[PDB]
Amino acid sequence: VSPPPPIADEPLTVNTGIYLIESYSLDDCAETFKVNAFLSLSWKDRRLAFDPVRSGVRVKTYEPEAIWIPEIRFVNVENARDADVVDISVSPDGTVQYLERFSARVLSPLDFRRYPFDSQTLHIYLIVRSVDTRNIVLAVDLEKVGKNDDVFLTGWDIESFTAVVKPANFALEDRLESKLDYQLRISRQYFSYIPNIILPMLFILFISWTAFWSTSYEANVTLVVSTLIAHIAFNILVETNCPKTPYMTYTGAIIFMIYLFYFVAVIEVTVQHYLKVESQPARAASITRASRIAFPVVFLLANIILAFLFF
Amino acid sequence: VSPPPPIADEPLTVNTGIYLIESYSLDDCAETFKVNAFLSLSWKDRRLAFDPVRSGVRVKTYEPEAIWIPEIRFVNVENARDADVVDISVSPDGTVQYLERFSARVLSPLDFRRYPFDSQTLHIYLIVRSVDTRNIVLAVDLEKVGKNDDVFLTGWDIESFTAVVKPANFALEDRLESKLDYQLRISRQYFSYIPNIILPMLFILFISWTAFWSTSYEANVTLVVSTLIAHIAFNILVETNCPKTPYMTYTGAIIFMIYLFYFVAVIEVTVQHYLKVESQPARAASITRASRIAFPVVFLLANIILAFLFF
Amino acid sequence: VSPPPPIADEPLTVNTGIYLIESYSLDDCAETFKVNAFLSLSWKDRRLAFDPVRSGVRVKTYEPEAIWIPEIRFVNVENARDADVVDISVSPDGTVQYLERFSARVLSPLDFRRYPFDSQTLHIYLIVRSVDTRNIVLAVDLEKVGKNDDVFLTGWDIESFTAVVKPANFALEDRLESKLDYQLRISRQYFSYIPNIILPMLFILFISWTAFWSTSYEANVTLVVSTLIAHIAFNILVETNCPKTPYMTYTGAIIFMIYLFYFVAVIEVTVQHYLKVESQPARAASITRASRIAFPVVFLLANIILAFLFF
Amino acid sequence: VSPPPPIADEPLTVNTGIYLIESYSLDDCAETFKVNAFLSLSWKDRRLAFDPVRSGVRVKTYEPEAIWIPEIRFVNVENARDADVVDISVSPDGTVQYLERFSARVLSPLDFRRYPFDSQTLHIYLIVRSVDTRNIVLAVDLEKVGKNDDVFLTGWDIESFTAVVKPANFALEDRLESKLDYQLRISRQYFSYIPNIILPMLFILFISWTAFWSTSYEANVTLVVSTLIAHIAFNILVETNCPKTPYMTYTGAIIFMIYLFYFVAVIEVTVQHYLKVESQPARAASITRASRIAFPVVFLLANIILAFLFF
Amino acid sequence: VSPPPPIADEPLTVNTGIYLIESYSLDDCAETFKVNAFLSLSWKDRRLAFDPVRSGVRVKTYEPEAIWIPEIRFVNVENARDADVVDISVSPDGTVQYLERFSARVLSPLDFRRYPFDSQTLHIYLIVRSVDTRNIVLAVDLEKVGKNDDVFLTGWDIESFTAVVKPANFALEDRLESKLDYQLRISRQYFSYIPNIILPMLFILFISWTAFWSTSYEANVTLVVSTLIAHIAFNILVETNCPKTPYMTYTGAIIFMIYLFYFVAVIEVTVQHYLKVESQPARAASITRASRIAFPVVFLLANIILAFLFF
Ligand SMILES: CCC[C@@H](C)C1(CC)C(=O)NC(=S)NC1=O
Ligand SMILES: CCCCCCCCCCCC
Ligand SMILES: [Cl-]
Ligand SMILES: [Cl-]
Ligand SMILES: [Cl-]
Ligand SMILES: [Cl-]
Ligand SMILES: [Cl-]
Repeated sequence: VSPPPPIADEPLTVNTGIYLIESYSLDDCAETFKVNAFLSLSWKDRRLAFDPVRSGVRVKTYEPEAIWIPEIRFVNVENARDADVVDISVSPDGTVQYLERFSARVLSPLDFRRYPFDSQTLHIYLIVRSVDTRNIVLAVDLEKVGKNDDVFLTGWDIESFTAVVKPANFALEDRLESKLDYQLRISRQYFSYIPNIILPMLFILFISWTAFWSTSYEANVTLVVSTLIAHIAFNILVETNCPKTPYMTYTGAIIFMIYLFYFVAVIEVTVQHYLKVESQPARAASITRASRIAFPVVFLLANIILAFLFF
Repeated sequence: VSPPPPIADEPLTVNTGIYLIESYSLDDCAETFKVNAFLSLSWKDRRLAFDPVRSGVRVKTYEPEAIWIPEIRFVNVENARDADVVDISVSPDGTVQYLERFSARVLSPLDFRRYPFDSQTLHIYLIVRSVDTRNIVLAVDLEKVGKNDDVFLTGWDIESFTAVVKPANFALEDRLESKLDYQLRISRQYFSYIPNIILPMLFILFISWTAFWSTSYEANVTLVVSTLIAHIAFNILVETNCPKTPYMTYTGAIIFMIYLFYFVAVIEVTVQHYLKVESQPARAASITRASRIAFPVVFLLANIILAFLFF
Repeated sequence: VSPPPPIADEPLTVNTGIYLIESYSLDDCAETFKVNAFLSLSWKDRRLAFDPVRSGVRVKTYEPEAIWIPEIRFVNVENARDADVVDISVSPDGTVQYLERFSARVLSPLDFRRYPFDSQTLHIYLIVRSVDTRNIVLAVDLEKVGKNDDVFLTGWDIESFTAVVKPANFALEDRLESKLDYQLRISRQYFSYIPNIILPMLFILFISWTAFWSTSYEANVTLVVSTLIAHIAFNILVETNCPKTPYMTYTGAIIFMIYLFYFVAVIEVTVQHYLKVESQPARAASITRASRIAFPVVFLLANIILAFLFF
Repeated sequence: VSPPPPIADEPLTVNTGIYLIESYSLDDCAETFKVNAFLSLSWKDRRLAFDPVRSGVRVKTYEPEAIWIPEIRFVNVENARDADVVDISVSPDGTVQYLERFSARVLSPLDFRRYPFDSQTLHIYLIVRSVDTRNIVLAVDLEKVGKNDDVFLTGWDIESFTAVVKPANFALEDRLESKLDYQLRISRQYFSYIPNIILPMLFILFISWTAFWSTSYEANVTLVVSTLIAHIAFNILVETNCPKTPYMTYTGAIIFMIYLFYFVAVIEVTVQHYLKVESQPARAASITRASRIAFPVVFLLANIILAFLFF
Repeated sequence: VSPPPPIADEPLTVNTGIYLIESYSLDDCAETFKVNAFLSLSWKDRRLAFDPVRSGVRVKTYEPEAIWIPEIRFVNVENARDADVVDISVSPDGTVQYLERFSARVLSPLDFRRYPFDSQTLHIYLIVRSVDTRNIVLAVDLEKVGKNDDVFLTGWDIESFTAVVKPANFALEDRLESKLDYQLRISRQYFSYIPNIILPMLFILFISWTAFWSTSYEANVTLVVSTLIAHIAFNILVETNCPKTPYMTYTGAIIFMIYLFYFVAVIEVTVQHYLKVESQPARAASITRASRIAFPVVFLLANIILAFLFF
């Protein structure tokens, strides 16, 4: 139980691969996702080499304790992987074929700027710290990287499970460290978003705009203010349950603009009344009449500006 | 501790059986359910065979470490099953009778399209990866598949516990994998749904429709808008608190239609007043009178269309 | 480590016992209660017999690994018991005296039909699967059953901790299984219930009835509708946090009836106004005057009907 | 190994103590608190006694496996303590000095009757079950009982960590049990309660009382009812998140009283209008004028009665 | 497995270092943060020293069980560290180079007085208890104290990861303790705070101030009270979810002042009406006109006072 010696002065290349079995619990708030997968490792340890003629066997099976296995760890895991060795197979030349089944809650940041049209790239970082005896470098076996066809994330389109084939080798505390990036690309499945979140919220803003075809200040205060309460209550109903993102989101910008529209509508309603009370019903009625077109138009344009601005 | 050798080139047939002891924690949000059950495994290892005359014993009991046991794993489990071996029995011919008790949170998707009248089929996938020495294939022992009569899920009718007898054998990473599906069929209990969710939500809506027997715009704005707030508060009140399904549900469609009805009712109330203010009380009163029948009728039909459309 | 042999063809009687140390985490939603307790087990393994003269000890203490212990398991536990062996003592005859401190989240259904006046019987099921060598049957040593006086459940009166002395012996997967029932009887502590839940909700409904001493439709719409919003907001404030029980509860029936009363009150208010607007202030005022008595009376009787109906 | 033998017929006295290192996660709802602390155990085992002259060492260090250690357990812990042995030191006379570092979630009831001015006594119960060979009794070593100066609980003043020096020795299942009570006294930091909870809630109440300087029934219904909604919404905003305490709290009594005041205020507003409509504006105006003083006075007195009643 | 002996009467110096790999789950409510990092320990054990000539090896690798490793523990961790030894290397002189990978939820208080402009210093306390044989003192190896560049906390600026080089040596339960302070500095990066929390909350407040350009008491009651409900509902929407901080926060002071402004605005509205009803429309209109400037000015100044007062 010591690393295999180098033929020359070459480092030990370990052939990695992750095959996704199950993907679940994608926590948008915590920026985590639980994955249940296979981990395939391969390296050549000539100390384990055998003659298939003399041995009379094609490949020999070993116990993890019996042979030297590289210390492969994950970088962005919450709690260390629940490892279960499935099989260890040494071919006659000494090439070890290691396979384990694991499950891990992965920490991977998410960008909600383009939400709910957002797409995400989920990372799984593999790492190996080079020993005293020799240096270890990770490699990707593209045949052993993939995902089950049943692999799902509710509300997401699982685009691809790939791996940046070139490791990021670097020095950490006077030792070499070889890091591999495994990427899971997903795009949001948002059709229910329009009837469930946008349209209802829109009718609410629209009900406020009916105050442009009314002269009763009592009815108009009730119109714009009550729809504001209705809007806040509606947003309480839908609400994401995630702490505010430090950055400004697309949906967040629209919501901000909606609060601004309720404020401006109150200004109009207030002005309309003050002009009417200050015996200027020419200006009072003209503003109201303008707003009837101004509010829907400006809203429509301001959303076009934002949509363009974010996408 | 190596697989039993084949008589000829035949694969190892492992006879399974899952007997449900307890079923609990069905998370509609997470699409999981925890299950407490028995796992019965059986295979013939002639290396372990004996003469009952010479041995003087009926059946010999072994420790898991002592004999070769196939690596049976579950496909759709969150964290690897809490396994406890109950008994291992080897009959004189070498037939191993393995039984373990386990508990695992099983990831199984749910279809809420027909909610709350929905029925679900819960999957438990058994799998075995074929070794170098020989190929392993799973089989179902229908005598050892069942469930306790005490097995319950609050709010569900546990219909059946059945098993797809024919395994799905396939190749994965150059090795054969035999997969079995165990189905748990459940149907929802929607007794309380009508008085707890549907009826109060309908009363709130009907309160809005009373604005068709009134000419006071102040009282009418108050009627349709306040019921809208009441409706949103009532929906906050029900609190399913499951993130919106990406897809459109039956209940979700009705709710959408309800938001639309509140909007249209505001249009009517607004129009009624504008016609009355624009000295056309013939059209004003006629629309209000029409709506008195139009709103209940269109609602009734639109729900019939949906009910039919979803069921 | 094999069962003790029978003198004649008698089964092994494992005398049991459960002594509650702590009881906590009663989750009404999950139908679970966490219990921290002692487990007392006794059987005769004559293979362990000794002469105290030759031994020099009147009783010998053993490690769990050293001797044969029955495989006792709990039926309705979420995750396998957190077992800690306190003591194993053998008397000269070979009578084993086992004691273990365990803690487990027990799954036991709850009947909320009579809530908040409901009483519950929480179950803890002990089981043992009979082996090939000999059959095992469980018994209750009534002296080693009981509960600490400090044992509490906030908001419940812990009535008793008793055992169904006669085990339920049955056949499961061709083997005998002996099951014991441990019952924990509890009754709820309502009383905060009247000032915290009923009266404030009851006041809100009476505030709606003040619309029977008013003729202003604007003030009456505001009265009955605003109290409806107040009622929903109040129920959001109290709310149980449990998903709807599939069955109709007593409290749930009252709440349903309250929603119905808000609807009927809106009908009255609407009718009163329509009669007054259709120049029939004789009928308008008579209905309002009737309601003044009708609403409180019908409510009082309808609650009496329900109280009687549920209890 | 086996307990030390008694010199005469005396029981083994175990001197126990621990200094709180960290205290965190005080869950008011669950009546639990996580504590991270030291556990110091001491007893004399003359079998381990040595001559410091012959040995040439002052104190010998042992491994837990090597010597006999008493089975000390905690009575009120959720899941069994996370024990880590720091040091075992045996003095020449045979006095063992055991010290472990542990962390455990402790179940200890809380009395919210005087909330938010409440003070609490948190219990940690130590226990030891006496063996067959000899009886074990617990003692407190006051030098080894303490709490870190850094030990904090957010929103609590950590007063004293003391221990009831005299154990509660009792018989349980025919064996002696010695129990020590360690108490953690804390007082609540209620400063932010006045500006955050009591004053905004009261401003809301007073806004309702402005209806005593108004004659408009429409404006008065709006005043008292809308402030009621505002009050419920405000209470939803502040809300503790803890299930209802079965008993009546001080804050709970005030809140009850507030709901009663909103009801009575609606009675006044209703009466005032009915008298005014019944052409009796002498009585109408007199009641309103009375209330202007009656409501603030009765409130002030009723709170004095309660404050006195609870404290 | 006993501490190395001192050359003279010197204590054993253990050179420490913590390298942050991942930082996640910063719970503002619980005052915790999970950290995934490296722990580098170094000391000289001359009992392990060797001749590189005779041995033919530069550095020898040992198993944790084989050699003596100091009992290093963390002070402020929730649950015992998830330790995994990466490498143990002994140089010819006997200098041990220990490296492990750990993950732990660290309890570290937070000061929200200056929230959301607040900055925090996160502590990680290393400790070692001095043994009987010799005294142990901790040291910082500044070369082995860093953080990964990828290390992130969403909504925070990870400024630095430093260590107080001089340990805090003290006596605890008659033994010497050496404690090291590793402090992580983070400044809250909450850009989105103004458009997401402040701006909408202010629009809501200003809507109330429009009641200064109106004489309709019905419309004015509706203005100030409804905006107050809107404000509470808005605050329910943006709710932090953390229990009230015992102390007064900056944001909390502003919110308090906002509740006070809604109260004063109701006083004005009430007074304005009473003066108008008591035939004094000179004073009524003058106060309303004053308020138009008084309310915005006093608000602006009062916020300047607070901003200055807190920062
Ligand atoms: C004319 C008073 C209407 C009133 C009940 C009003 C709207 C101003 C409403 O409709 N809803 C709510 S939640 N608050 C209010 O004050
Ligand atoms: C008219 C004001 C409506 C108030 C709605 C409040 C909803 C709060 C829900 C909070 C759930 C925890
Ligand atoms: Cl890991
Ligand atoms: Cl599994
Ligand atoms: Cl169990
Ligand atoms: Cl314990
Ligand atoms: Cl630690």
